[PDB]
Amino acid sequence: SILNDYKRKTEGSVFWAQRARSVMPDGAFDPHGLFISDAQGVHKTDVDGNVYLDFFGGHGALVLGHGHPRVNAAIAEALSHGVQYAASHPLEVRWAERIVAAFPSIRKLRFTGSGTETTLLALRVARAFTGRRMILRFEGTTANTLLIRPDDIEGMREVFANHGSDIAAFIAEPVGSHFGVTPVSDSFLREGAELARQYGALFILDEVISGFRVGNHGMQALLDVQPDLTCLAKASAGGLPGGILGGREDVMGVLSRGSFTGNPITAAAAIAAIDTILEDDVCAKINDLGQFAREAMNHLFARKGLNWLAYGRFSGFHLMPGLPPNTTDTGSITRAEVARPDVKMIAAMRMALILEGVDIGGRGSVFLSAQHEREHVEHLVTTFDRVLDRLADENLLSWQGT
Repeated sequence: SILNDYKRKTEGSVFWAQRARSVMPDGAFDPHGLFISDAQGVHKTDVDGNVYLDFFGGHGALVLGHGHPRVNAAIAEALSHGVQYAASHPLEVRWAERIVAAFPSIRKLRFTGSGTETTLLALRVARAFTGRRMILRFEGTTANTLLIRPDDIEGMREVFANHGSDIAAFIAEPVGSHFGVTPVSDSFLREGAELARQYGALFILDEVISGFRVGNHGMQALLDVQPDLTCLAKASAGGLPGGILGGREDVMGVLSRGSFTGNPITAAAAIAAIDTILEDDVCAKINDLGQFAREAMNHLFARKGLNWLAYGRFSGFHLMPGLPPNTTDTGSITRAEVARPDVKMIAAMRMALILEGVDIGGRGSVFLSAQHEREHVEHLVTTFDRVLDRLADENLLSWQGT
C-alpha cells in the first residue's frame, strides 16, 4: 500500500518524529512528515538520504530556490561582521531603499520581526491614525472585526454603509488566502479600496506572498491600486525571517512618535535576493512556468478522464478534486460550494508523490521558483499521472460531483 511503502521509505523520519512527539504537541500530515537535512536549488534530501524535487519548501519565501549562491555569499559576508541585532546598520537602510523603489505606494517603512507582526502592527497603525476601532477582513477581540466573504461586492457595499464610519481599515490578501487557495478577484479588491477611501478607512494590502513574486512592483502595481499600508515578508526579506510595514508618510507618521530598526543578516539576504530577482527577470520566468504547469496539469486530468482542476495564478497552482479541468470560473471555490476533498485521499496523494521523489505543499499546492525549469514541471506531471493511478488502485478517487 502507499502508506506502508511510505513508512519503509522514510524510517529515519519516523525515528525523529517520535523524538518530536515527546516534546511537541502532535500531528500538515496524518502518519508523520518528512525530516529534512539538506536542500539546494530545487532539491531537498531527507534524513534517509532520499532526494526530492521540491515544489513548496519555504511556502513561497524561496522565490530564488534553496540556498541561492549570491544570497549565501551575502549572508556569510554579513555574519563575518558579527552584528546580528543592529541599532542602525547601513544594510538595513539599503534594503529599505529597494523596497521604497519597488513599491510606489511605500514612502516610509518600519521593519518587523515577521509577517504576522507586520499585519498586526498595520491594524494598530490604522486604528491610531483614523481614531476608529473596527477592522474589516475576509473569511478563512473579534467584536472589533468585521468579516466579508471574498467576491461579495454587494455584501461589502453594505458593511461600509452600515458600519463604515467606524472602520479603521480594510485588510486584504491579493490573489486570495494562501496565494489563492480561496480565490478573490482583483475587481473586488479594487472596489474595497475605493469604498475604504470613500468612507475614510485605510486600505491595507497584504503582499507577504505577492511581494517580489508576482512582479517587480508588487501586486499593487498590477491591480492599479495605491494602498495606504502594505505588509511584506518572505521574498521581500530574501527568504530569511523578518517583516516590513510600509505606507504613505501621513499614516506611517503615527509610528516612531506618539500616535526595532532591522536585522543586518536578513538585510544582506534581501538586498542580494531583490537584486537577483530584478536582474534575472525572475518574476516573468516563474509566472510563465506557472501558467505552463496549470495548463499541463489540466490537460493531464482531461486525458486521464478525471474531474480535478488545477487553478491559481502567477507562479503557483492549487488543486481542486471535484471540478472539471476546463473550469475557468472558480466562483464555486471562492463561495465554498465544492465538496471538501477526502482527507485520506489527500494524504495518500502526498505520500505517493514523495514515493516518486517529488514533494508539494498542503492539500495540493505548488510554488515555483527561479531555479525551476520546464523539465521539472514535466516531471511533476508525469509523477502525478502515476500518483493518480495509485489513488484509484486504493479507491480513493470519487469521479462523481456534488
